[PDB]
Amino acid sequence: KQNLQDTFLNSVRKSKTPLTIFLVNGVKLQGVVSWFDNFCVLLRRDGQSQLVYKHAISTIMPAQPVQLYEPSADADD
Amino acid sequence: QNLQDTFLNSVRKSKTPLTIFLVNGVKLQGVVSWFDNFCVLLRRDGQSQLVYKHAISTIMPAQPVQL
Amino acid sequence: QNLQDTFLNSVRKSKTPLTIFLVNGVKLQGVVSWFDNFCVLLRRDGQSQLVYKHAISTIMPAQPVQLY
Amino acid sequence: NLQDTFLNSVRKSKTPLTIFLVNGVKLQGVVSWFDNFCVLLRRDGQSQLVYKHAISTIMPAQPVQLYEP
Amino acid sequence: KQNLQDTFLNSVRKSKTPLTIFLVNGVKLQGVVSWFDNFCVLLRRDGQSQLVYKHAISTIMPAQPVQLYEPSADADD
Amino acid sequence: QNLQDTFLNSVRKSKTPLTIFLVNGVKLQGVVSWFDNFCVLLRRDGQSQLVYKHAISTIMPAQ
Repeated sequence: KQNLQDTFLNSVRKSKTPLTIFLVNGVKLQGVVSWFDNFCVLLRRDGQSQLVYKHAISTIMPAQPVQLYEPSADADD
Repeated sequence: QNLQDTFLNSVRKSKTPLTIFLVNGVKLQGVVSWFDNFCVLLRRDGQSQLVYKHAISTIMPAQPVQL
Repeated sequence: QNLQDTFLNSVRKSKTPLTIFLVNGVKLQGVVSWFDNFCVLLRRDGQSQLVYKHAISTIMPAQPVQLY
Repeated sequence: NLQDTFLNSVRKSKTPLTIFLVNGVKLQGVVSWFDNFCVLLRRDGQSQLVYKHAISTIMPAQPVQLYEP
Repeated sequence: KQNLQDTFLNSVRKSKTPLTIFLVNGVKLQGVVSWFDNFCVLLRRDGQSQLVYKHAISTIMPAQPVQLYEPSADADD
Repeated sequence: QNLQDTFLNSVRKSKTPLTIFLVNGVKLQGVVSWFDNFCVLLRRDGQSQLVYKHAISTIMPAQ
């Protein structure tokens, strides 16, 4: 159904998992994903939410393991 | 409507002061006065410059908004 | 016209002296004489220079431009 | 294609990889999932979404076997 | 007819104008454009030809003034 | 056909050694054994490496 990005982003948003965003320029932002579309992610931190462009993000690391139902390495996609 | 349009229209309609963080580590301050698919018009101290969305990494409003 | 087209066509038709700030911090000065989907022709006096917009951070006019 | 064959191969084989990013930092782990824009790198109990647009190279620790046209 | 990029590249190719291609990472390439497509430019320097990707190009500087037939500032393009 | 396809197929068919310059300054050497729309497969000394075109600045062949 959903791809890898939508599954990952919807999962960490529905579970409100604390995250760490590693921007390509080395800046690190923390918070939770409250909303995302095709080009950006809305990061909520305390009461302040900031828009982060996907094109500026390198990695998104959850603070705790998150259930993504990743495909098994025994069969194809 | 999506998140980016809602966010940008909100911070525009509300004259919200914000901080544009660029991918090169440069910070910009001002108010978004106009935006399209690829850029935004940031006004500060009466001077408005064209900022390209691929140069923007984050947009942080000084006062939060909602939707 | 959209924001980008209105801004670029106005500083072009008006020959507004500009300062293009690149993503690598390099500053370019001149006047836009032509632009398309990806590039911008920056000419300062007798010299031409094709500037790719993906390398542009911000464009700041030397004088405030009335865009309407 | 090449990218899909390579990524599927190192995924199904769970090959230990080293992902070099454009900003120079090095990532170690196994690719468990990938789409058109991102790659899911698993190391220990950690899962890290990595965007393809920020990757420079992907090199496997052990040699990979691919069938080319 | 042609847009700015196609006019610029075809002109410096047809006239074999010596160029200085500035990359985003600060390094400067010199030579003559012998061929180009939507994403790449083949720069020739002596008898060496190297593929230059447009996504790494910041500016392109011709060594001499080049005729481009730019639009007049008095009318709309 | 297109320049990039012609250039890449040429150095692949002839197995010409080349130097891949990345946008972060790193230099890679090897032979292109396979490529698609977004990546190339650079092989050197039996080790194959998936290189993303969007990270490449220039490709200079040795010959």
